[PDB]
Amino acid sequence: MTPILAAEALTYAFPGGVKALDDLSLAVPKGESLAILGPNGAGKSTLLLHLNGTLRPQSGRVLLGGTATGHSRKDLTGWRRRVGLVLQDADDQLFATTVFEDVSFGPLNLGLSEAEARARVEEALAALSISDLRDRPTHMLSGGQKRRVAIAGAVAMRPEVLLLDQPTAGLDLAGTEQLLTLLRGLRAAGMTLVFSTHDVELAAALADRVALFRTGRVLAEGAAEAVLSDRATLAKVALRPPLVIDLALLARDHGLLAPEAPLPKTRDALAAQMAGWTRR
Amino acid sequence: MTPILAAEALTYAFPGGVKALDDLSLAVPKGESLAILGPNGAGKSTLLLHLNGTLRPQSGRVLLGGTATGHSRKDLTGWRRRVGLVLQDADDQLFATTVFEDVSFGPLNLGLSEAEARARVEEALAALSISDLRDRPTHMLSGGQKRRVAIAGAVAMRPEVLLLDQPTAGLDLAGTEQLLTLLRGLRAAGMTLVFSTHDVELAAALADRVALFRTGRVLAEGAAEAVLSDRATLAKVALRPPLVIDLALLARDHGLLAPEAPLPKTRDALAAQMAGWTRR
Ligand SMILES: Nc1ncnc2c1ncn2[C@@H]1O[C@H](COP(=O)(O)OP(=O)(O)CP(=O)(O)O)[C@@H](O)[C@H]1O
Ligand SMILES: Nc1ncnc2c1ncn2[C@@H]1O[C@H](COP(=O)(O)OP(=O)(O)CP(=O)(O)O)[C@@H](O)[C@H]1O
Ligand SMILES: [Mg+2]
Ligand SMILES: [Mg+2]
Repeated sequence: MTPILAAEALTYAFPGGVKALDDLSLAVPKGESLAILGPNGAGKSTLLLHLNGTLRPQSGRVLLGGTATGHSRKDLTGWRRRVGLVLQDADDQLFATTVFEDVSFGPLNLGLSEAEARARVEEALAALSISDLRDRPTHMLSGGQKRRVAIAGAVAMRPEVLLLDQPTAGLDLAGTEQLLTLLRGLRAAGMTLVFSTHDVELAAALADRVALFRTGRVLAEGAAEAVLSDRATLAKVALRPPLVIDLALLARDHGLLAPEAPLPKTRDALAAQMAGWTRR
Repeated sequence: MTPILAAEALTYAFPGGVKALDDLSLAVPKGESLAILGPNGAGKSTLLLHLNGTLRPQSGRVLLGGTATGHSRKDLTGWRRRVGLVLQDADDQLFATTVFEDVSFGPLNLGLSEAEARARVEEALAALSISDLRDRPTHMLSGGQKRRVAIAGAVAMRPEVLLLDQPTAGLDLAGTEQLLTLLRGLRAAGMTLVFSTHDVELAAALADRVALFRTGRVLAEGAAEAVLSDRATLAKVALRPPLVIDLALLARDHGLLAPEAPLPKTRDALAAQMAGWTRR
């Protein structure tokens, strides 16, 4: 059970000297969904860019399938086929073409025939509800529409690992729920997911494991439920628990539960508890 | 007349023909905080770009202080000084220079002294905890840091009206709380706020009024608590009440809230009410 991806002791400063990763290590079990959380500037984006080989560290290394990645053209090509990335700014990921052309580029560049590439593209467009935008120039789109196009282009590649940098920023509710359904489906099909987010509710909905970043290091890592219900540890990266868990931890302290009972984590669970409560 | 801004019957299609605003009317009372919500592509950004005179409609008009604006160079300059806009994409708003210089340009272009400009810059940077980035090149920043710099540049100009296009996208929790504090202070000083967002919790925390956009038109507008608790109307733009408000409504359903008090509209407010609950 070697992880599919492992960051080992990554240290990276940008040209110009700004330090971004400081001895960062993080292992990603195959088939898991890993949420990465932490403050602006903690190094989440830079870490994702190391995991698909966009950036190379000054020290440390990334392992893919248990082996050090290698830095050749064939190496990097194989690496990027296996590990896809949806950038934080979707506009940076788009080409000056129509939506269909944009999403087609990847599968075609994979040396796929016209037919298998076509099927990939059509399914990706449908999965993100942008089929009707196929002939739209990518610049003639709203921010949330652009986000869908960028995600569709990545998913059309069917990578072994999908990295997403703040995938739901700017998405409307319908789009967020549709993306959740898609990502759950891809995971069920065996895909590994790593996503940065400031949405702790998204982490709660999608992650098996959670890593908290601060100042270029992993401050804490564990199963999603254990980390997301830990008020003191989350506070060290200036986060609160997901709202229902937040309140429900408060309820447990206040003596509203049992005691002996499990913590309500859903709206439904909390609603059921409320019927046994009154005002003082 | 009385509202500080009024969109009257705005119709706009982009070059190339994509329709964006469809006979849209929206009035903004001076001093209010207005949230604009609605699906990706609904026309939220396009409307904001009409309100500060960036885009000119094919039909309809914008009134500023009850007066039709006009489109001369000097009309536009005066309009933009009175109505600032934080763009949806921070990179579109940042100059290729240091953070301090970027934020200083607005005040300096207003004809203020270097001493006044300096004070405005330092106040804006400190409000969003980025004083220590003053000499950082704006490209050498994370997405959330860039968001803070763009907001700082707009608030340093101290406009009559501040428009914010999805200002918390990519922002961490601390940044969001600091933005709320900043915006509350600016409004107390008399500033009018209009913000587009997909974060309905932000709307709950910050808005006096909420407008719901659908396919280029205002579907509904009203007092924030009324709109954000209106399950039926929210469903028409594929929204639900914010989780805090859902839980507050749920609490009221079980009589756990103030006979007649306004709903808790923030996590802290909901948590406070919890202190007064006991088991049956
Ligand atoms: N530069 C551009 N050229 C052409 N059409 C554009 C455009 N920018 C946006 N559009 C189109 O104009 C309409 C309104 O887009 P707008 O960006 O105002 O929506 P919005 O701000 O509500 C969406 P989002 O929440 O996704 O940011 C949509 O149909 C969109 O595809
Ligand atoms: N292109 C660039 N050049 C130089 N420094 C950069 C940079 N992009 C980011 N940085 C810096 O690198 C560090 C890590 O930033 P990174 O963008 O990886 O973090 P992050 O993704 O956790 C933040 P966010 O939540 O704001 O998107 C910060 O100190 C940031 O200012
Ligand atoms: Mg980032
Ligand atoms: Mg927009």
